[PDB]
Amino acid sequence: ANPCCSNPCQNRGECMSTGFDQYKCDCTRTGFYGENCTTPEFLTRIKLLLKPTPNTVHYILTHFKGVWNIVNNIPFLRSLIMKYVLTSRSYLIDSPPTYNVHYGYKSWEAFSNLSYYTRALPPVADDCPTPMGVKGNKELPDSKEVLEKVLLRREFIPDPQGSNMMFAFFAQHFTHQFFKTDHKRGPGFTRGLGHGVDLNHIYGETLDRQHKLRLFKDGKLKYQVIGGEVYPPTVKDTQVEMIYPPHIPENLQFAVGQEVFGLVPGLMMYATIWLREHNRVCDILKQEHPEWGDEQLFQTSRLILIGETIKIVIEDYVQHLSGYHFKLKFDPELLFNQQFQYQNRIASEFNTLYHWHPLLPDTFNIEDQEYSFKQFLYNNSILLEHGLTQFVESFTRQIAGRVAGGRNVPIAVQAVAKASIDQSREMKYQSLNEYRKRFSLKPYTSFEELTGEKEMAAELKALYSDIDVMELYPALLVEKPRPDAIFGETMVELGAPFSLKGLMGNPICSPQYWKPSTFGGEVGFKIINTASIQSLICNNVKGCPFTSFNVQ
Amino acid sequence: ANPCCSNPCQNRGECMSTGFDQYKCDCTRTGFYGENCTTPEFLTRIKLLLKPTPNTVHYILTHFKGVWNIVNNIPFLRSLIMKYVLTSRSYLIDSPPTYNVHYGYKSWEAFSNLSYYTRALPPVADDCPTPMGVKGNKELPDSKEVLEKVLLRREFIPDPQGSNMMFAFFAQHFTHQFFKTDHKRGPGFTRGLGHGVDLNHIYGETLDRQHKLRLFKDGKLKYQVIGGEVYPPTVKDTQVEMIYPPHIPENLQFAVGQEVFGLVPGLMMYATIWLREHNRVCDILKQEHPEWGDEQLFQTSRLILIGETIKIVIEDYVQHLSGYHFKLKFDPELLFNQQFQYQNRIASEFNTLYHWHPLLPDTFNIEDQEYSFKQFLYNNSILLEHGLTQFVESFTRQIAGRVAGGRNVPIAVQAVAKASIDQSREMKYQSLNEYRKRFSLKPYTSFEELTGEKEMAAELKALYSDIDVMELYPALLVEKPRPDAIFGETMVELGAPFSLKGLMGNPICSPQYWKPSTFGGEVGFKIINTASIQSLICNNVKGCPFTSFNVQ
Ligand code: HEM
Ligand code: HEM
Ligand SMILES: *[C@@H]1O[C@H](CO)[C@@H](O[C@@H]2O[C@H](CO)[C@@H](O)[C@H](O)[C@H]2NC(C)=O)[C@H](O)[C@H]1NC(C)=O
Ligand SMILES: *[C@@H]1O[C@H](CO)[C@@H](O[C@@H]2O[C@H](CO)[C@@H](O)[C@H](O)[C@H]2NC(C)=O)[C@H](O)[C@H]1NC(C)=O
Ligand SMILES: CC(C)COc1c(Cl)cc2c(c1Cl)O[C@@H](C(F)(F)F)C(C(=O)O)=C2
Ligand SMILES: CC(C)COc1c(Cl)cc2c(c1Cl)O[C@@H](C(F)(F)F)C(C(=O)O)=C2
Ligand SMILES: CCCCCCCCO[C@@H]1O[C@H](CO)[C@@H](O)[C@H](O)[C@H]1O
Ligand SMILES: *[C@@H]1O[C@H](CO)[C@@H](O)[C@H](O)[C@H]1NC(C)=O
Ligand SMILES: *[C@@H]1O[C@H](CO)[C@@H](O)[C@H](O)[C@H]1NC(C)=O
Repeated sequence: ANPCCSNPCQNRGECMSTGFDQYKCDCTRTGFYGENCTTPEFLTRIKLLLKPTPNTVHYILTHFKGVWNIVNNIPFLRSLIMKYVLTSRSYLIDSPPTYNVHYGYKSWEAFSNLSYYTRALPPVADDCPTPMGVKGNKELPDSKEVLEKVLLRREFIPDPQGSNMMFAFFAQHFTHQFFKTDHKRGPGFTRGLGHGVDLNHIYGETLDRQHKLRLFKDGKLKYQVIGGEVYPPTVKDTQVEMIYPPHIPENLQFAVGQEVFGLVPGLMMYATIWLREHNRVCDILKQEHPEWGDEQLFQTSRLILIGETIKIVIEDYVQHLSGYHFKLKFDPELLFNQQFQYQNRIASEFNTLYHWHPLLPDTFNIEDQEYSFKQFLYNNSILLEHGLTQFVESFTRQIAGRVAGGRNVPIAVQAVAKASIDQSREMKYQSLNEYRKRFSLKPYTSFEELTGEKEMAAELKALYSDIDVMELYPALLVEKPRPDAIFGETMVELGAPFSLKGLMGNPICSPQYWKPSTFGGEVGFKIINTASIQSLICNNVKGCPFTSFNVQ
Repeated sequence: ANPCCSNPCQNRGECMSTGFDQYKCDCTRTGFYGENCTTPEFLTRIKLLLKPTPNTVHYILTHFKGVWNIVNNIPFLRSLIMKYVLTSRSYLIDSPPTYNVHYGYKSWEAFSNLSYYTRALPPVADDCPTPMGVKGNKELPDSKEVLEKVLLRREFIPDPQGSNMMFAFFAQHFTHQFFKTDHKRGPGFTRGLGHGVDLNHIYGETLDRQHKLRLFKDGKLKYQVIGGEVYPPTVKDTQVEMIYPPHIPENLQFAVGQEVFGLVPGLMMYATIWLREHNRVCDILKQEHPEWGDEQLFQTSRLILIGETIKIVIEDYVQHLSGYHFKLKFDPELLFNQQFQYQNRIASEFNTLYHWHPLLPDTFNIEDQEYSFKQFLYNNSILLEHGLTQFVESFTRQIAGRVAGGRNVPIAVQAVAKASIDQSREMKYQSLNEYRKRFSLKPYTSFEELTGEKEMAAELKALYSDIDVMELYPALLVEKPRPDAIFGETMVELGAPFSLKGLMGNPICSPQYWKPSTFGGEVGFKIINTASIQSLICNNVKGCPFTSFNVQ
């Protein structure tokens, strides 16, 4: 009965009920006017005629390698291009943030309460006749049916971009500092109150936890030595809370910032590497600053490791995921003459789209061995047995799975894919197509257009009946990929805005933070500005093994 | 010890030790270079020649009323001037914030921990030889001596700008939503985690307190009716905690957003007015929106009151306080094509400069009664006896004290004035002249330049010896006022940047919030954009008594 249930306002206009069964669209600064904000203003008409499609842009960015080679070596051109991607991407995000799972209208509660994930689109009102608003049936199709018919792996589909397991575990490790759903509260709530790249997954969310992880000598984090190699310390040494099944022996209960990182040896690999990187940066800072005390060594190192992280995420991780020949750049100076909000609130939909469980192989391959899921999970003896070097060498060789294209979620994790479907519904997400318009994409007109084939498309039609009723999460995993690419259109177009805002929103990117003295001088500043996935592994893993995010 | 103890880096350069006995300045984006950032850039030399002093500017803005009359009646110019004041003042504030009482260098802890007040200048480090760095004696002069010789009132000195008790109590009430020192932790800590104009003093800091204060019908706040007049509910009725001495009867224990507001009838006056205003806007929104539930009516009203609050503070309060003939304007649209961070962190120094107790008279005059402090404190009987209409009429007629100029702190509050001095020192504040530099002011070269007279200057010179050792807080209350002004230069030049950033940094001012739909349509939007202290009183106080921030 809520008259805004049909989601009638278009082009980012805001709907508001003006009576028990009438509505009004606020078209302020949409660039359109009219009842539904669909009548464009002159300048908008021109802008929309000169805007190429995302797929048009993807082609140009993934072809003409010789030209981009030249462009990449003309700094002012490279800077101009990257400046434009940063600002044009980021305008797609609401900042300061607006809606959440409980608020489909702006409120001081939705603004102020940091425990919520925010919402790119408001939730469908409780009193709407259907789950998606007014379209479709009274109930969405059975999530188990959806799961089994179009999401579950039959045969492993390797990523055509050649993403490796160093990449898969990096994505998991990196994102789990800002994806930390509070299950005590509900799926639309977070325990990552920093809402960004604060490295709480290394240092801990709270000061108490951080202080138990710290050595209070030379700015360092506690560690232990086992077989001559540096690993994180134990729960017994540090007294910090971790999630471990009851049978894990005390000596293998490792303590790190993130409480769930001891449950996957690939996560524990990165926790070790970064802890190692933190202590290494303390030694460099102490060399430069014998006057400095423990506190400042610790704090400055943390700032540097945050910079290293954003640097690597942009120039290696996103570089690889995008497939672009254009050389992406981490340079905060790009935004200083530009309008940008140095803040971020993590979006629920960003959490949802980052569920890339199809990346996971059917087995994990370290040296001679091939480990099943049951063997791999909660099992840090494997890390100790093989060591980091072999972990890196092995995971650099092992191909990850393709994410879009359908039917490639491993069964070992099928409950996690079911919960993604079920919790999107619980949180009253709007439909795939509503989210496509939200990020200026053309709605799909059929399931065949979505999938780019006929079989999964036909199964989806039998379940959903109407393309307008298709759900975001399953669409992302079933969408037609770009040519020989890991993702489809929707993943990139919603993902790129959330991601870059979170990276460039950090306070260290603000002009008052982004200078040498923030990071202990030019030596500290250089560490950020020369950081790479290769150098991270080379400085902290014995024998400086080669590494990359793609299978070589 | 620390080589940065002498504050060597000028012009906002940042100082960093580079060894036990050496420093380096980071001159990044200061407009200067050289060892101490004192060598101006070509472009910088030009601006320093063309830039007039704040006093030259103050004269212009407070004279030529005929010329201002015309400017004020030309929308585009008025807007253009107000745009410039906003942007030019806001660039004085670090945003994202930087330092706090425990961190004199940037750290994630000082960024992320919302329980600190931030700092416009870092603290003087613990190992410095003197309180101010290196200058002065090993101890600052006895605070009691400073207080007695130059701060305490002999004879009430009236504000020549004619500020009244309506103004004085608006200031206390408004500011006490964001100045809420957490004495459990210490003077450098706040309970006002919203760090701005969130109206927690009406609605409560925590969800639990808000809920106790809410009626849960039609978006309203609980109230009671005494003698046909609306007042806040009691502690007993709502179980919300208030600070009252034990002898206060239960029927006078009023429960409002801010726990300390029962301490003064003047605060409770405004608490009643604003409670009435919230419930008034609920009625307005209920009329327009019969479809709406209690949550939305409550949330939407709060966003309108925050709007009303910012409107009145700029166009009534700051207008009066500035003494300007130019007509200031609350218009978020002014910043949309400018660079501006929609966030704020409340500074310790802003709290310190806002200790305007010289405003208080020796007795509070209502109707025909002259109440002493003892009689007035924690005495809501006074409010119920006289009523709101009489309070407004009385407080409108009673003049407040001048703040700068010296010797006007009421003796009844001397322990508060001594504390401001003692806490500044505990928080390791830099000197008056450092703060002047920080805010583009010329350092004072004698106590006579500071005071504009000889007697207090000489008292001050015997106590402090060096002008460079002089403290911020006492200086503000002894400073030579502008001609017939309530304040001296330093108060305005530090206070304006902090004030306007807090106002405009609110998210309701951001592009995506500032549209009709946020406030329930044009009718609610209109409530913000026509608000005034007069209309606040007229809509909510019986008989629509005339009011103003100045004596008639
Ligand atoms: C390596 C084996 C992995 C296992 C066993 C695993 C398993 C899980 C589990 C059990 C959950 C919690 C589900 C729930 O409580 O509803 C989860 C959530 C999640 N997974 Fe994975 N996952 C793996 C790898 C990955 C990878 C490579 C990614 C790629 C980024 C990823 C992304 C996510 C995200 C973003 C969440 C939401 C977490 C939160 O919000 O707290 N996972 N996964
Ligand atoms: C009406 C009579 C007033 C009394 C009895 C009074 C008394 C006090 C006291 C006792 C404190 C210390 C609070 C504490 O340490 O917990 C204080 C602080 C303060 N006063 Fe007043 N004051 C009055 C009026 C005003 C006025 C008119 C202003 C002008 C804005 C003002 C501004 C402040 C500020 C900004 C603080 C610091 C608050 C904090 O850090 O939480 N006061 N006052
Ligand atoms: C942020 O929002 C959540 C949801 O309203 C608040 O959590 C609830 O608080 C109430 C009352 O204090 C409890 O009865 C609920 O059980 C809480 N949880 C949930 C899931 O409803 C939370 O307190 C808010 N946080 C802040 C800091 O205001
Ligand atoms: C912000 O900083 C303060 C001060 O460091 C923290 O307050 C202290 O917390 C510890 C517990 O970890 C106590 O032992 C102290 O007594 C606390 N108070 C003070 C005044 O030191 C506070 O925990 C921090 N807040 C956050 C969110 O980290
Ligand atoms: C979570 C995933 C989707 C994010 O990883 C990506 C991917 Cl896969 C693509 C782009 C992107 C990011 Cl961040 O951001 C930008 C880029 F690469 F140019 F910076 C972009 C563009 O075309 O503007 C495309
Ligand atoms: C906390 C107190 C000090 C704030 O009250 C003031 C005062 Cl007293 C003066 C100005 C000011 C504010 Cl806010 O801000 C601006 C104004 F008036 F133009 F908006 C200003 C200017 O010259 O730019 C001067
Ligand atoms: C009483 C009108 C003249 C004011 C003179 C102020 C000089 C400071 O005198 C001080 O006054 C304080 C408050 O009364 C007392 O507590 C101190 O004992 C006294 O030294
Ligand atoms: C874990 O791996 C180690 C080393 O291979 C070994 O103790 C055991 O086979 C594994 N445990 C489980 C439960 O698979
Ligand atoms: C409070 O004010 C009343 C008038 O309402 C007055 O009669 C009374 O004596 C005052 N109380 C105290 C404790 O001074």
